[PDB]
Amino acid sequence: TFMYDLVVIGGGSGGMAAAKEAAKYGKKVALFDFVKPSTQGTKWGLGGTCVNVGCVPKKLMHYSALIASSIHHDAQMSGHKTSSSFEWGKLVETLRNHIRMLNFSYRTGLRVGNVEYINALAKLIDPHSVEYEDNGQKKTITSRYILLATGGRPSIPETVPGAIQYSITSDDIFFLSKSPGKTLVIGASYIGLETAGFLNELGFDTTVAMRSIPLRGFDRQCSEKIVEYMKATGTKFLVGVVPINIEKVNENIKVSFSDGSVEEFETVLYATGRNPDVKGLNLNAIGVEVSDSGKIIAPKDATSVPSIFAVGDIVEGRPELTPVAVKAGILLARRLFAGSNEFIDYDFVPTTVFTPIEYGHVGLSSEAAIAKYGEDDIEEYLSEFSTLEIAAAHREKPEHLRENEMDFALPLNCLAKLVVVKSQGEKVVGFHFVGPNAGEITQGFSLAVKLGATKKDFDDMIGIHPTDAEVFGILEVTKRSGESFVSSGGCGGGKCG
Amino acid sequence: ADLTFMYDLVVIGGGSGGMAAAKEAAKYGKKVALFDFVKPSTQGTKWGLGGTCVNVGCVPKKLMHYSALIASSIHHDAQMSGHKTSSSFEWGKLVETLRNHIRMLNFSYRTGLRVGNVEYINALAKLIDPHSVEYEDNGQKKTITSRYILLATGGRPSIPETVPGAIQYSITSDDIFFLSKSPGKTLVIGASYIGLETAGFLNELGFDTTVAMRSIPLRGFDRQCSEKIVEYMKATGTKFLVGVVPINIEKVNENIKVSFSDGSVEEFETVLYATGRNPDVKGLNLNAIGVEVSDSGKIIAPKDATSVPSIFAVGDIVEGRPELTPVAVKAGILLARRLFAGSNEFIDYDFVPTTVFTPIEYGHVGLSSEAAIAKYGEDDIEEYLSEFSTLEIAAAHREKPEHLRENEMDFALPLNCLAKLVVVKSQGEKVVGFHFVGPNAGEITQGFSLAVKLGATKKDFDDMIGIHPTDAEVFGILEVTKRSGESFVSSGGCGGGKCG
Ligand SMILES: Cc1cc2nc3c(=O)[nH]c(=O)nc-3n(C[C@H](O)[C@H](O)[C@H](O)COP(=O)(O)OP(=O)(O)OC[C@H]3O[C@@H](n4cnc5c(N)ncnc54)[C@H](O)[C@@H]3O)c2cc1C
Ligand SMILES: Cc1cc2nc3c(=O)[nH]c(=O)nc-3n(C[C@H](O)[C@H](O)[C@H](O)COP(=O)(O)OP(=O)(O)OC[C@H]3O[C@@H](n4cnc5c(N)ncnc54)[C@H](O)[C@@H]3O)c2cc1C
Repeated sequence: TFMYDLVVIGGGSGGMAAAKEAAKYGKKVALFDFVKPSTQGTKWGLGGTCVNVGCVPKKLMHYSALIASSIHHDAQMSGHKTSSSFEWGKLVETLRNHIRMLNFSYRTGLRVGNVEYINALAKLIDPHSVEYEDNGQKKTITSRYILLATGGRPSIPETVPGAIQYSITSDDIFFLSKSPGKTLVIGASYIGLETAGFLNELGFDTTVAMRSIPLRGFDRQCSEKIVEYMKATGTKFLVGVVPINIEKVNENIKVSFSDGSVEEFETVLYATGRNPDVKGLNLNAIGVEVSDSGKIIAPKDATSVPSIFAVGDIVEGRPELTPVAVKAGILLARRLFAGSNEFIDYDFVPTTVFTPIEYGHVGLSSEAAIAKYGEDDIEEYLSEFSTLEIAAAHREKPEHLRENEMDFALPLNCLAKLVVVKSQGEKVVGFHFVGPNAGEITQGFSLAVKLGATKKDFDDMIGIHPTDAEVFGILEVTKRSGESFVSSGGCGGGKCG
Repeated sequence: ADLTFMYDLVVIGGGSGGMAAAKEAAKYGKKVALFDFVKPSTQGTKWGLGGTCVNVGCVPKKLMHYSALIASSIHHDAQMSGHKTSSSFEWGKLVETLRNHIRMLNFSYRTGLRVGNVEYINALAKLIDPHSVEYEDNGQKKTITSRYILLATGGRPSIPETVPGAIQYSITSDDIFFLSKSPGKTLVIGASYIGLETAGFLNELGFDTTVAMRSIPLRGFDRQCSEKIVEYMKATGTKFLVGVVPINIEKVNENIKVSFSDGSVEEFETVLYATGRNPDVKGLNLNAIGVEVSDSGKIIAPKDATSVPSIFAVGDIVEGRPELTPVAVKAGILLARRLFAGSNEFIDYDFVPTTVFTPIEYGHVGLSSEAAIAKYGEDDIEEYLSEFSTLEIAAAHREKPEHLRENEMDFALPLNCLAKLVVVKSQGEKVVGFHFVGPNAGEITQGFSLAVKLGATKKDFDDMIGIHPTDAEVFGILEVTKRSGESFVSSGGCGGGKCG
């Protein structure tokens, strides 16, 4: 009856994962991926946003930034007097070489996994039919099931003159042929703070235009600590201010702001948000229902058309993360072809923001815990402190950023916080860690929290010394107490005695 | 009864267990004295308050390892990350940074005892009777009496008296962190965690480094993880002499000539014994008081109570518990609460995570493959694993030193990570051992150690959402078993996780 069991539109995190899992059950699977060029003409190989213009290149640029920070702050104190100069084009070559190998690895992975990969834009014709172009000619294939996994693309405001013509996005930043120099980042999203963070660490003059608050939706205390640290290390923030006009003035971009100020930059990067890439799919003619944001309505991965499914960044009401796209794709394949009833538990989706000091969490912010349980049923335990290694190095604020002689130190690099429900025996409902290696620390704690750990389980946990992570075994200061949660000790996360 | 005693608690030893118990006791309004005095090392090194971890253990070790990691990043990663660097190492500068940090910790602990209402006496104490301790103050020996006495004197490095020249010419972990002259070409004797950590950081800092290993690396630890560490250390330039120990150590000019048990001879600038540590209890007068010791010299106190019921012990001197700072600290705190606050709480010794801070680190909790197979039988065990590279490290294409190359193709360091779960099939693949070799292994292991203590199964790991990109996310996607015999090697470049 159908040429295929499953046709996947999109060769990113969710699409590649669903397609390969489906083919393991002996099913006939096709996958389409084609990269429409960015607003500045950037394009790239198979594997989607994470592989090409997301998690992978972002993590490599952050690693370069952490090396720059250790050479500047730490190396001499560790006995390694080091002079260095940064070559943007060399970091870009390293990123491009690594991503080019991943492109080929994913191409081979689909073929070996018995998935037919077609490098073409696909569009829906009917609930069982997909159209694409091959060598001039439009062809149709039929499938029992169709998965939409086309992800998102950066948003640039149409209502700001010159924004679309002169600005770059995350689609362009990792591959720029020339260093960005003096840079404006618009948006205090995780993408904007990560990007501003690594550009400032690499030595670029960096400004963030923040419409309101940093990391809207994340814990306020952790979000503000990140901004405090970024400011102390040289990122400038324009608070409550957005570009209204962008023009080329000689070799620079002249930006006019919503408060009447004007400033020239070499690079202007929009990191405001991402829109789901669905306008080309012909959703309205097929009867696939979309929300007011343009995302697909598919709370259990099933669209309004029962033969059409969706996972990843295009689906309303789920976090835009690689592991959530991957796991949704795999579990969908198992429900379709292996009689699984398994769904992701969306209450336990940990995440990490790779800012100059990183931020990992799972469960509820202080604000969401207070909203759900009430202030009286919540205890917040916290400690702000320095990594042992970093404390010994005596990191100092750049001279130009000091308010006075007293303002010499960087802020403490770590904040550990547990959010607990008193009526459930101080069950942990929120875990928060700001500091180095925050993703590495949060991963295992996120499983402990998912399994129902209480404050008592944390207090009875034997520490690994010396680590930052061991701090979670010895939290005692509460927000309610109003006592100082600052530790000026030098043994790091843990107690030497 | 208590009215006959000057103190509620007298603590002998101002290290991890002693300072923790003393301060916890004083929080309940009890009258507490603490003795600490540092007998100089076999090479005359001495230091301030705070014990082995603060002065000559975890703290200086972690700072030297951080310096080693910086050296490795500059050498292997910086240019690939776009940072063209020139660098040189000054041993004296690293030692100054350690000494400044440790001097501030000495001062901070001195302050913390005073503020915490603990009377600190800088003198050696010894037992007189079950309620009495003696020390010297300005020539004169004084006695103080106490309801309870805590012994927390820790250990000191062991050097074999039966090896001629060993005691005269060798240094130990007591000396290495403060040497006035950089160690140069160095022999480390012992493939203990202390020996491999010390050899690891000296090699990373650029010293010609040899380990003399009597038998196996990291005896008592998982064999597969221990062998992976030695493979990595060899690939980065540490030389291993297997089944060979020094039998003679002699001065020849400015160098130390070492004669080995196999008839080989080699000259070094520095010889460091990292064979083991003996409990420092010989001066406490334990025999006359009736405090029972094992044949190793450790105090018998499985619940912290010695054979004398007014005398307690915690930390490295107690038979049958791990020699770790957090186990000393937690034991001292819980002892103080059981004595003065009606607590019933003891450490659960089944879940004591640890990390070896080798050039690639190794964290674990629960059972090795060997102990799980010994306890449950091979047929009831599954081992799931993945060997792989950290994303950022894979992108850097780290290379072996030229002297270790065997061909055009032999360029790469080994993969830096190994993740392993040891599960019991009959208990629904309950996890009984967690193992991670790689960067940040202590940071990764801490949280997983709580999940394992709470009874996590393979299914709980498989249903855990990963944080991407991390090494730790690999624990959500383990599928290759040892039993399968299939390759557990991943040569992909997305790191711990799958991008699709
Ligand atoms: C700068 C940045 C950093 C990020 N960092 C992280 C991070 O550290 N951790 C993390 O977990 N997540 C991160 N993310 C998010 C992550 O990249 C996404 O959540 C994830 O890639 C979404 O997967 P997906 O399957 O929904 O789609 P994508 O991976 O976006 O793949 C969709 C694919 O479909 C293609 N396509 C679109 N329309 C069609 C069509 N009609 N026919 C054919 N092909 C089509 C696209 O070109 C693309 O290749 C980051 C994102 C960005 C932008
Ligand atoms: C090189 C090295 C690295 C280590 N790394 C780590 C690590 O990374 N993580 C970890 O958890 N553990 C580590 N350890 C172990 C850790 O240092 C110990 O487990 C811990 O310090 C033991 O605490 P304690 O209370 O038993 O005694 P100690 O901390 O050893 O303190 C005992 C104190 O008592 C004093 N003393 C002895 N006799 C007397 C007396 N009669 N009167 C008065 N004072 C006396 C001693 O001088 C000393 O100050 C390491 C050890 C070494 C040697």
